[PDB]
Amino acid sequence: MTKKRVVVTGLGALSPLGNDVDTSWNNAINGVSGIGPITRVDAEEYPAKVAAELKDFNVEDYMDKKEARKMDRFTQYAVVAAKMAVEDADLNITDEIAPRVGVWVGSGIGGLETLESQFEIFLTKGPRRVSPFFVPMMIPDMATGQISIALGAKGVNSCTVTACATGTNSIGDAFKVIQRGDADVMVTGGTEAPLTRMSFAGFSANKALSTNPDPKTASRPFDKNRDGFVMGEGAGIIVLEELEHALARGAKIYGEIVGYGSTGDAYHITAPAQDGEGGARAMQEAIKDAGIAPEEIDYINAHGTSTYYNDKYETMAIKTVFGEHAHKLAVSSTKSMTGHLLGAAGGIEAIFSILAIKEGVIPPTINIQTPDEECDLDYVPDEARRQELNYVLSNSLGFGGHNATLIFKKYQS
Amino acid sequence: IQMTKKRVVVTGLGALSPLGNDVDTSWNNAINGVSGIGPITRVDAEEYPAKVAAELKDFNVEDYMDKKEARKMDRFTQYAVVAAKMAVEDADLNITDEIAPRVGVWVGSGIGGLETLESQFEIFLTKGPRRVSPFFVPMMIPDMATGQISIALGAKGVNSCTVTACATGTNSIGDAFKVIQRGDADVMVTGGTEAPLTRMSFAGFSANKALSTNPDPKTASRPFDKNRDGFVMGEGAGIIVLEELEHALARGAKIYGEIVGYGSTGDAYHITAPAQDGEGGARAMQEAIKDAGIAPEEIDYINAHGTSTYYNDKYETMAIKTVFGEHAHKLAVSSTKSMTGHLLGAAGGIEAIFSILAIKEGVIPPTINIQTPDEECDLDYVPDEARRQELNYVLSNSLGFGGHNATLIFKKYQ
Ligand SMILES: C/C=C/C/C=C/CCC(=O)[C@H]1O[C@H]1C(N)=O
Ligand SMILES: C/C=C/C/C=C/CCC(=O)[C@H]1O[C@H]1C(N)=O
Ligand SMILES: [K+]
Ligand SMILES: [K+]
Ligand SMILES: [K+]
Ligand SMILES: [K+]
Repeated sequence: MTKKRVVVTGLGALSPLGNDVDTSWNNAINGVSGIGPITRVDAEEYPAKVAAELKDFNVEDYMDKKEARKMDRFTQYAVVAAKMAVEDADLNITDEIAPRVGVWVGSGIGGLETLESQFEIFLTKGPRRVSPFFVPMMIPDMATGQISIALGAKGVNSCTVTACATGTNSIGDAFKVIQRGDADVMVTGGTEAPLTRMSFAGFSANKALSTNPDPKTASRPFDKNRDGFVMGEGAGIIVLEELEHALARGAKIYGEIVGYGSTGDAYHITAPAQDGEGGARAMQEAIKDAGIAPEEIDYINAHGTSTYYNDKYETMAIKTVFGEHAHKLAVSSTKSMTGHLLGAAGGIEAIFSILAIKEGVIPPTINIQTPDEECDLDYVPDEARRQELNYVLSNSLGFGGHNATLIFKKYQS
Repeated sequence: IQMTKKRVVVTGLGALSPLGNDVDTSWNNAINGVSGIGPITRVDAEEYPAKVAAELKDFNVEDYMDKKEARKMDRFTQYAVVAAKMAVEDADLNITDEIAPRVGVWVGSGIGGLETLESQFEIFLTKGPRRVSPFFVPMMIPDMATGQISIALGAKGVNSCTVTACATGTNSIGDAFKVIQRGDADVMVTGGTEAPLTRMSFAGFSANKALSTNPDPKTASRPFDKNRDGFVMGEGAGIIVLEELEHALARGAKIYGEIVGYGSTGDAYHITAPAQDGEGGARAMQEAIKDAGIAPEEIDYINAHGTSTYYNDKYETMAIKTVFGEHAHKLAVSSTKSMTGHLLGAAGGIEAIFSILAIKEGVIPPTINIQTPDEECDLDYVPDEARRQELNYVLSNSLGFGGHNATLIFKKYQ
């Protein structure tokens, strides 16, 4: 059998930059920051003072209150974003095509807020007052579960959990499902609602978070004075579709997914391998998968978390893979604006990568004020660039040494 | 534009289960109808309606690693690392700098480090966030089993963690199977791990009435029995080494069997309740049969999901009839959860191992504890006693919350 071509036919998102794709994207290409003071928890207890939160998100605008009450925020975001994506796709999921429409959405930690609140009930009211809905509300695969129920999607059904690589791995895995002919449509991406007491406690404890109290400068990928990531929340979901299936229904096509790379550092639980060698290998695997030369890559949407090690090592990995071309292509980290959505990062960044191609605009890295000699590539500082793009690469890396890369291409017949 | 299709064989097995702290012990107990269920000891069960569980017996992690290393791993990760090392040793696989990028790891867990989360959050509440460990986040996340296995083995290839509730172990193995099939790794260390015997897990599964409240360990787990009343929770890890065939042959590997089919569907029905008549499960079995390119009649033995809840065993029986027709009464079905309890995310891992060994050894493990026939569950559940038989194809089912259905098909290797 021949490999199927896989195109992107719908986009859905909730992010700190907007409660839909258009607003999120429009804010991104105008260098708008989604970072502000923490409100979701009490910032007094942590060295971190800022976060990238959804603004003005009222879940009841999208579903009944009683339905939302049986969903952790991570699931709420996923269901809202998935429905948005399917509506954008104008896909009618009938009984006839339901077994060929699947869902592959990941989350890095799933319903942590629900776990915390229920454990507190356990401690104060006793185990017999834990909710009958606790288990399904907490497990990370309930985003996929609830999405499939909301959509009537009966096909291949999964959830990848790979830390900060989650959103990228999930999309790549869905891509492979369609390539091998096991689904015609996959609703896929990542979702995360990690703004909780234990998440702030945990990422403070290992010094991962920026302790910069100024929301204007906290997230500054590649900057000499970067000091950690700024945590965000949301979901980025796309509809992937087999090409002939898309054409036959007159689907709109944003672009094509053509390459996916997955490697492991096998080095350390949290620290990236020296020189970003594992990330270099993942990019090389994605490039070989797409059947292109490295020079064909026009823009890299970096993982670019604003930690010391990540941005330095990702720069090294890019130089290793692209050689002289590393100084010719454009790189940017949109985490400068959205913050780090953890398991949802790969999802929103896939959306930005796809729209960069569709609209011919490279979103900038904001907040670079002090150049770092070790991070000397072209990070598209401050201002978006209008440019025709043919190929875009997006990286995600995670704890556990996960490296994941996707390559997107401008759709040509 | 060519779609690569490699053959994928099983070259190593490793396990910790309530039936033993290795594969040989677990397997020999299974074919002898031995129960791994007893009183709960891991937590104080006075405040839960459930009184029995399937725990590892005499598992001391310090027998496998230094205490200092164990203290940086949640039990779910301990089990995964120990089982994975056993699987790689069984495979006699030497991972070097040279083949490292072609060796990957795909181990799932349903919930990951829940005990760590409970203990660290109680510390947060009682002592404050400064007392939360720098190791809390990596210790808790489900993919740390894959991460720690990767680090221990030096495996640098395709790397992932599927989390699909009670389908987790089966999905993980199928996903690893597809990686090798499409040419993206030569070896995958894959399976499921779970350490769900915790205060919140017992509280949660009591609150939704999933657990059996039967206080008698002799009858608590009784899949397909008229008086079944919920599952008995267990723990452990089942890990296997999948390998591309020519690679396995080149290094002189021993081959237990071949993986040939994988089916994944969603009910799209309810967050916890299975779809009417197990229709989604039937579709997953049908997809796996199609993937394997065989007729339903070629299946000799089904290792059922068989959790001992009313609805699972009833609907799984219906699904089997739907898929196999008259052949449903000709093949053998059994649930080894009658002996192991329900290992949740690790269930598909240990059950994959039992399915593979059933083929290699030509022995079908029984369903124990069936005393009262249920008119609705009237298939051949291989009751009480193992059955010696030459098997060519075995199918293993898993189903989970979120409406996940996953099926694997294994084949005898020439
Ligand atoms: C509370 C956890 C939510 C999801 C967890 C993600 C793992 C942490 C990461 O991978 C982030 O450390 C950042 C990175 N390596 O990009
Ligand atoms: C609290 C621990 C969660 C880890 C595993 C969750 C799986 C939930 C399920 O799918 C189980 O209900 C059993 C089943 N459907 O077989
Ligand atoms: K920091
Ligand atoms: K990226
Ligand atoms: K029950
Ligand atoms: K099974």
